[PDB]
Amino acid sequence: LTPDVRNGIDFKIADLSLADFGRKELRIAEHEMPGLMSLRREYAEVQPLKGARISGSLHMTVQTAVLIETLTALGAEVRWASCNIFSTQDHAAAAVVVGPHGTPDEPKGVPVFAWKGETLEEYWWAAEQMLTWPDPDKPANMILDDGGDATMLVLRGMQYEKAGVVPPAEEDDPAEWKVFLNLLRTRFETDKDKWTKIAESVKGVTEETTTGVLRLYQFAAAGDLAFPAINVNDSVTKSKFDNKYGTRHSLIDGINRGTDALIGGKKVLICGYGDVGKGCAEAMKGQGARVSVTEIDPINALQAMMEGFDVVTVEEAIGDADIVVTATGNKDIIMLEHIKAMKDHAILGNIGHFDNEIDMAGLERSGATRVNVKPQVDLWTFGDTGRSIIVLSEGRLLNLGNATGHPSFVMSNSFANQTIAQIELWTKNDEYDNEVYRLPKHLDEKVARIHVEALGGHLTKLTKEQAEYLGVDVEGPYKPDHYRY
Amino acid sequence: LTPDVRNGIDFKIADLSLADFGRKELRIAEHEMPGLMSLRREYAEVQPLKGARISGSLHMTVQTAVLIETLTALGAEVRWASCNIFSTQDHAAAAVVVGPHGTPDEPKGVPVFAWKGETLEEYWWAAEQMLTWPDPDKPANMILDDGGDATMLVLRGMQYEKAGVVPPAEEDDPAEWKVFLNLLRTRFETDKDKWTKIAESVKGVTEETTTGVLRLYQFAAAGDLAFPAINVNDSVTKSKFDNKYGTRHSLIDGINRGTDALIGGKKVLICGYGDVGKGCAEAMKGQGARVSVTEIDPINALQAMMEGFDVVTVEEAIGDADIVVTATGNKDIIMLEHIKAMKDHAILGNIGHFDNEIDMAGLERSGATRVNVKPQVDLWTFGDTGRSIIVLSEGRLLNLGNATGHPSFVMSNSFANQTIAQIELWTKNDEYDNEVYRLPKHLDEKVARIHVEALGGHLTKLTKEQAEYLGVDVEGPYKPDHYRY
Amino acid sequence: SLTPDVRNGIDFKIADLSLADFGRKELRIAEHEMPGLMSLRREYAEVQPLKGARISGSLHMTVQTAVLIETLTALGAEVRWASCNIFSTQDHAAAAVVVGPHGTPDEPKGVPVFAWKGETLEEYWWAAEQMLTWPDPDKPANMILDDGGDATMLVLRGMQYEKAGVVPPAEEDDPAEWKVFLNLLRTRFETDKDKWTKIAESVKGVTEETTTGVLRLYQFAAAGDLAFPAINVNDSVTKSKFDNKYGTRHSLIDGINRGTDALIGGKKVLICGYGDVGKGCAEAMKGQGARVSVTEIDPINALQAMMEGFDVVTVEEAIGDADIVVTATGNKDIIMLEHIKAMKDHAILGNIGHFDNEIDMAGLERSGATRVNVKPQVDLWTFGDTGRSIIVLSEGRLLNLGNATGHPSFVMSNSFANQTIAQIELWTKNDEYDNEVYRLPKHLDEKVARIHVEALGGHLTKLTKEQAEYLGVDVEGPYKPDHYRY
Amino acid sequence: LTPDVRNGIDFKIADLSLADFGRKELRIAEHEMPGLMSLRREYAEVQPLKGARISGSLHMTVQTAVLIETLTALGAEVRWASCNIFSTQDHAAAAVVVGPHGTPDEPKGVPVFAWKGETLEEYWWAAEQMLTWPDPDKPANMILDDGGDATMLVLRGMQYEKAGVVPPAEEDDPAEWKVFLNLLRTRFETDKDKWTKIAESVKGVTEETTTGVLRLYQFAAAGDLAFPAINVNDSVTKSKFDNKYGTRHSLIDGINRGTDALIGGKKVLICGYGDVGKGCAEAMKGQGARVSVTEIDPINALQAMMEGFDVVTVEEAIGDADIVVTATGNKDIIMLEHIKAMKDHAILGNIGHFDNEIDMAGLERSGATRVNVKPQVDLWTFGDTGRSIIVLSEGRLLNLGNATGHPSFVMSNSFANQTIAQIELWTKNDEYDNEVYRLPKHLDEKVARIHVEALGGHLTKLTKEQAEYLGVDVEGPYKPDHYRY
Ligand SMILES: NC(=O)c1ccc[n+]([C@@H]2O[C@H](COP(=O)([O-])OP(=O)(O)OC[C@H]3O[C@@H](n4cnc5c(N)ncnc54)[C@H](O)[C@@H]3O)[C@@H](O)[C@H]2O)c1
Ligand SMILES: NC(=O)c1ccc[n+]([C@@H]2O[C@H](COP(=O)([O-])OP(=O)(O)OC[C@H]3O[C@@H](n4cnc5c(N)ncnc54)[C@H](O)[C@@H]3O)[C@@H](O)[C@H]2O)c1
Repeated sequence: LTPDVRNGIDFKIADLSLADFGRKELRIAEHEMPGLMSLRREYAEVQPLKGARISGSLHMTVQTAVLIETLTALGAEVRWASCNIFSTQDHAAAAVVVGPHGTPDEPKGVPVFAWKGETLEEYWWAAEQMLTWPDPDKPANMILDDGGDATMLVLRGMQYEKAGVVPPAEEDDPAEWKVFLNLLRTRFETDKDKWTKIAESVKGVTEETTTGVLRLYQFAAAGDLAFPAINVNDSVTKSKFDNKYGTRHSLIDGINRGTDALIGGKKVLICGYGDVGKGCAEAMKGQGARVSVTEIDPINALQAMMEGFDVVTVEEAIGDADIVVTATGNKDIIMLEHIKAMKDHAILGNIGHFDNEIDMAGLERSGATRVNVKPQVDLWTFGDTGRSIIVLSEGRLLNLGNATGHPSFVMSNSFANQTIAQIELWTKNDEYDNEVYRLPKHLDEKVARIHVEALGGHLTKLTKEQAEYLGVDVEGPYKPDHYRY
Repeated sequence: LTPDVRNGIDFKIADLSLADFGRKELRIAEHEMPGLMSLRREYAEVQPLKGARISGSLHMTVQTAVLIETLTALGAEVRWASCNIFSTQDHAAAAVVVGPHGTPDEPKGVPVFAWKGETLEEYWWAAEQMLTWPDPDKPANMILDDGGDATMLVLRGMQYEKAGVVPPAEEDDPAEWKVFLNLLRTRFETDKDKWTKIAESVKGVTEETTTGVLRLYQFAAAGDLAFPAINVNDSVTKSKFDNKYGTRHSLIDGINRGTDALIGGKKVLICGYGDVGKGCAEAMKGQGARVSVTEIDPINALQAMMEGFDVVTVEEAIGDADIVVTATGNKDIIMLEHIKAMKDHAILGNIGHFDNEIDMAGLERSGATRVNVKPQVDLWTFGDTGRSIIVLSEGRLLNLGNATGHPSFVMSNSFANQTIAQIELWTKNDEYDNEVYRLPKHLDEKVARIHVEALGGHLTKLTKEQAEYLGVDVEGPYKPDHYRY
Repeated sequence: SLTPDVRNGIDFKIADLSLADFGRKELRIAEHEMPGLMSLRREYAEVQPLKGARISGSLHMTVQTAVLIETLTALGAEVRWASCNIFSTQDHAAAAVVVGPHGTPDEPKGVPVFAWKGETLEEYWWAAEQMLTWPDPDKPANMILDDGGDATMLVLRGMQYEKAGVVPPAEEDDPAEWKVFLNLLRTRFETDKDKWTKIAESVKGVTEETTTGVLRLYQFAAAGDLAFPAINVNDSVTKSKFDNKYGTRHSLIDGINRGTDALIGGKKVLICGYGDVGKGCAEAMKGQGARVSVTEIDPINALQAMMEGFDVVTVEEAIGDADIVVTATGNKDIIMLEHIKAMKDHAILGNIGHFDNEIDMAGLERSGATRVNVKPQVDLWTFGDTGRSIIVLSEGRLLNLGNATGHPSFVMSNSFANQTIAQIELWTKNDEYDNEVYRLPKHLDEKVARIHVEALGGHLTKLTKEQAEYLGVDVEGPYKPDHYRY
Repeated sequence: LTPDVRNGIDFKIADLSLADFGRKELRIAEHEMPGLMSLRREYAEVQPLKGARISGSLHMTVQTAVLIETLTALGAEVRWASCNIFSTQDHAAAAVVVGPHGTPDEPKGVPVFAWKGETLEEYWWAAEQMLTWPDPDKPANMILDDGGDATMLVLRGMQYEKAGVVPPAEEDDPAEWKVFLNLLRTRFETDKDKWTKIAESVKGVTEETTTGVLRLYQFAAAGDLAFPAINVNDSVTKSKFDNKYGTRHSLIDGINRGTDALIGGKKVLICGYGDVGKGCAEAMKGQGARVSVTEIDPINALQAMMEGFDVVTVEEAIGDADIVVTATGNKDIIMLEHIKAMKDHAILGNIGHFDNEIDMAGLERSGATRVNVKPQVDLWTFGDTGRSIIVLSEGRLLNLGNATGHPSFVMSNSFANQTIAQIELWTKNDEYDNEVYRLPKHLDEKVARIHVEALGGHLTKLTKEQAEYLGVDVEGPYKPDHYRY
């Protein structure tokens, strides 16, 4: 694996001739992304990001394209990789590399290292390409991360440099841990302070997802978070909309492309009843399913029951579930003993961030046979029972891998939050300690207001007398810091 | 255009080498179509359809492939074509020509003339193939229709022969009407009684949708119904299930693939509140759209309202609609006036059985400029306003054009009913006069019973005093003839 | 001895006539919510289509019924009225009907009414005979307006025993209402001999409002026993697809909220039956956050319950887990004593069918379980052997009208428009009807539906000349074939 | 007005003979209130509240009665008054004064000063009764508040005492403001530090509603909150269940009792989209209504739109609404002006905490005539238009004025949180300063867990390795502090 170069842009993607079809959907997506457009207009002259060099780990989709060309429209230089092996949309990747005014032959866009259907080896390769800038004296000075793989690579790789050695891996280290480490080990043979120099260059990380943000909270508590981080996941306009309303749209997209299995009349098991779970269950309900949920949190559980859902354990429900979805951000939800209890031709998929919510490592060692139906749809048969399980996306996130992820309108919230967070960490950089921060409420409202307008919502303006009575400014913020919406 | 023959089988399709992919999904499909699988088992011995030569005009999909292969398992010969130029699933076309035990080099299935993306001319050519059996002495003897296109062809065809002329088409007749006429006319040159003979030979037609059944009721009212017809659309297990629940599923699949636009938050306009309209609104609603309905029938109108929908006219509503779907079975729902009024990048599609629900002819002659984004998605632009519209499937049923149609489990009801009507008309032709029939309630109940059973429902059994209180047999039909479900 | 009251020439038996002014206020509000009936008063005001009609009505004595009663009188008809349930009467509504739009309690101008909330079985049948029995033996009732067939049954059985020349004895183990019904007939026979025979001869037609009563008319007609014409009012599309469904969706949870104040959200709800009423039931409970399961004997209804997100289960497997149990079948013997004894502590048990035989009320009353009345129509039963108590609504009689008010005015507007349309048809075109069971014609259902679309603010599209041609329909309707199921 | 006494207990209630009906519904409520019931068992022997003298201002309902008897079962002494003029359940007041073991003759319960249909004069007299403990050396040491009127009475009272003047009222002050001061000024003529000594005696207040809480925030802000407060409202188990799921149940109850107008098919207008408004909107949706929402907060607005609801202004939507419901906790939502614009027989009510969301004061001055239909249902007519409006509960909260408020199972959450806040503020009292606190997550989850098992919900237990993965204890808390559920 070696990068390609064309008119001064280095990259690796499926197919550069997909740019026209890429660019077509870019423009449509832009009508569906008023958050990002409004920010381009608000920030064109200002150039808030001049001097920013952004390293991005984020699903290389159409919506991430519009995100990228917003970031560059505010002065940033970017380099990009997907944060999932299947989530790349090749046509969006190509329009990124070509740019709005370039061609396949003479691309005038940004470096992108991503294509749909990476191996774990090429993924980690593309991840290192995105963090590695041409001139050794101006490395990445900023990170846009989703999952924390960009962040994790930087900080473990500094830890290994500062310790002196990149460690061995045993056996029951995941196949990815090997690959991950393999990358850093070889890197060390030739380069003794690569990551350390990146880590002091980087002003901040902004992190998109619940999981990445969890990893962030564990670096801060170790003492190992080297630069500030905005938790973008926990914008109100991120979680309460993307995680939930995004998934309500995209779960069922993922399952329809995978399987064309009817949803109505079916027993559907959702594991997890957070924002993602709530989105899944709502979607399944709307479609006529008989939805049951799992949960470890008594509160989240009380909500599911108040929404008409049984609250049940995997063990109790698994043998009779027609569709099983894991949505927990946790590992070990569907183990092999579960998969063997499942019914013939039941569907099994994961919509959390990682491929370990489902025992894929166990299923591959089990003596089941895999028959590939088509991209990202696999049919697994146990010979002892005769029963087959349809597995979506090798247990990686079915929505981004079997479909196209959330809709443009949803990501317009998420990526508008992401843009803002980068501006703030870049322009107001000494205003931050080495901690996880969340955006101010005024800015959450800013973003919400763009989409209410875009949708045709008519807001009531508080009178002077009304805002004295509520103790708030007419123009926001409207709620206490602990308001949960 | 001429047939391909390979191993004694004529056919014309996209690509024969897709038979294994088709086969895999067909086999998956059999696990989701207990209705068809169960009639295969019941009637394997009997071979109820021996001597049948069935010409089938029905969307060449995986679910049809399973119907087709149900009929051949019961001893019928078939010749097949799609009832729509975009509806064919080519991997399934391949699967049926190859057969369950053939390969592409040695195919062992049946004649299929169908591919996704036919032209009108090719559509009519394909259809003639399907109705024209190899042996002049052994013409088609059954028609299995969906939309009445095969029925119309035999009957206008015969009509023109008894007339000794095929009418010249008027200079402003629709493109398809000219094609249709030109096909018949070209044939009257070399074969003067082809269609009359076929019509003498055909013992029955089974009709699967509302539009087509209308046309039967029109041939009958004219005295021009030359054979018995079973109205399969209006089996309870068909209309109340396929038309409603099918659409609830396949509509948003159609939209997610064609456009990937967020439904939640959007103003959705659904023209028509028949079963298909009911299904669309249910679908949109569950997904968070703000749904308004149009209707001409105050009964269906009041139902919408009672379901939480504004009942509005296209004129008052079109300006505001983010997504516009026609679901009427009628022509001229959305004229060029209406399209020129839609907001920028609004979406327009038709899920009714033909493409005159939208004014595609007016849109094609308008002067607007077309840009194909990808198959079955076109962005139309008007110079005088600068507004562009996303048109799905060129006004053709969008669930099948832009997606896969209804799921297997749904189609199992419809096709079990079609299978049953085929058997009835074939084995008992004498019991039927030249009229349009519906199947007895007890058969509808049979099909229902199989699917409840498949999903895990537990039916209650009437005691003897109960059954006598209700005036019904414990097993027997359970509801009066006028019962509306 | 129960005897009627007479004030100002108007005989009646009701709770309290001082309730008229209240009743009247609510009736007036109710007219705003019943455009169906209101438009019918307007359209038929000078044609007086019901002059000479003497209508005996057996239908819940509610605010909505009162508006129907006065629609019929606005149109020339005379009436005598009883409720078709011992708990369904709204006493202030009863009051206002006897008083009239312009009467007072001391100077009543209304019509005869025999109904109060909390009747006994014997009072119910007495009230029923009072309603059926017009003042002049030479001017008997000539029309029946029925809900559940009790009037029609009283007459048709009443005549069939006369002829038989005697009224049977009842068995040790006959239902208590049967012994009562029989004792009424047998007692009148000792004095009168052709009372019901002459009445059944006088009646020009019956209009039946509900599913249960229509089964009974099908069962009279099949036996050669239907002796005047019938219109099945239930199977108007505007009736069944609207009242039975959307109506029950309103009034089911009303009944439960009044009866119990139990949170519906998070609870397991067993709905027996998935006809239009079961569908209304499950809809209503689903939207309140309930965990809904359904029982059914019919695979079509059952396949719909499943496609709507509901398990289809037997009472046997379901009963131990359900927090609220609602019967909605039209059938007998749905929740037996073994079933009730299996219910969890303080689960709620309700019937929303037309008769109380859906729940084993006789069985439970002879079980040995102790009864404590909580309040009007909420009773708490205790089994000594398990220590479990169950909350029984309306002593097993329809719970929406027993524990609440029934369906809203807007919903009844549709049903009552249809019945009013039927009465007029059967009265003025009596000639063309045979002694069969009839349904209204589509254009009339459409008429009803249109008033209500109009009232609600909805805009109907009008077919062009080409669309109507293309569909083979007149522009002005009817819009659908005869078998169309909506 | 002077209180009654009987067997040592002073009270002013409607009718003591209602105690039997009172007590039967109490025992049924207890089966619907596992939170309260688990706290009676947990804390029976520990007697945590001994020495607590709790002044209760909260809706005198069946549910509040099971709360009270939990408090007394835990050692507290209490005096009670309702916090709304119509919300008292006369028979719950009775069973409370009688106790489980007394008779109407010899009551063995607690002091209550509450009945349905108090005048403003009577409401305030009763609040003072409730706060004025019989021994001067043992005044109130605890307040349990809903709406902040008890808190207001105590801290304004004291403030006027420290200033030597209860300030003369202005000729057209809100009628309620005049009654407030008349009560103070009159006590002040004879008692110059009644409230000062009461404020110095109260160790803390536990506040139950969003609106009470607001006021608490405006005491702290001014430096005037002279004891610790607990925000009970903002336990997850309170706001996300009571405000939301409570209202979903009770809104429609109050409407059905008051009016028995069909909800399906009607245009409903919900002002405000917080927890209450989401509750209302949810409820009206399920019943079939064509619901529109008003809002000032774009985040809340974007939720309503994602949820199938137009966001609109009163002005735009008022002439067309069938049912208008304000859920804002703000003032001046519906003015006389909007009221005059309402359609004939439109229904109008308020479900926020005070009456002034609707311009009641201006309605009464308008020249509209009031006809009382029955308790809490009034018909108002404008002679100049001839149109009438049904106003519910004189614009006081309609669920508790026209019905019975939230059901037992919902209030089991609120009142378990309340009982816990009372234990904590009382037993661990020194650990608290004169600020507004919120209970710790682990306590919320504790309350949630009781109700989930009561409902038959089966929680999943995290493995050691699962807990370690998430960095949480197997027994919780499971979420960070900013988690919004
Ligand atoms: N695409 C699919 O997967 C699928 C499935 C089933 C049926 N269909 C096709 O769907 C169409 C509708 O079928 P259906 O079973 O719902 O029919 P339907 O007869 O049940 O309802 C169509 C409704 O549209 C209303 N309508 C007619 N003209 C109108 C106008 N100008 N404006 C607004 N409303 C109008 C009618 O009153 C009618 O109720 C038919 O062509 C049918 O063949 C498609
Ligand atoms: N309370 C009301 O306001 C109200 C309103 C309308 C009708 N009703 C009454 O409700 C009843 C139902 O009316 P409907 O129109 O829904 O009837 P329906 O005939 O449309 O449905 C009743 C259902 O009960 C099912 N059933 C029969 N026996 C069964 C059993 N043992 N277990 C489970 N299901 C069984 C049948 O399959 C049927 O579909 C009738 O008695 C009618 O008079 C009451």
